[PDB]
Amino acid sequence: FEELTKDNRVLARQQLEVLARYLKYDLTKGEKSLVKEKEASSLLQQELDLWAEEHGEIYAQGIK
Repeated sequence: FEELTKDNRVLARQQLEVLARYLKYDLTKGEKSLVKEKEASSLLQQELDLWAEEHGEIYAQGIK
C-alpha cells in the first residue's frame, strides 16, 4: 500500500526541481546560509565561555 503513495510524491518532487531550474530559484538557500550562521554564532559562544571562565558569574553581572 505504501508503494503507490510514494511514486506520485517522487514525480511531484521531481517536477518541483525542474520548475525551480527554470525560475533560477534554488530551494535550500536558507538552509545553506543558516549553517553559515551557526558557525559565526559558534565563535561568539567560544569567546563568551572564555570571559565567563576567567571571571565568574558574580563578576559578569557586577560589571554591568
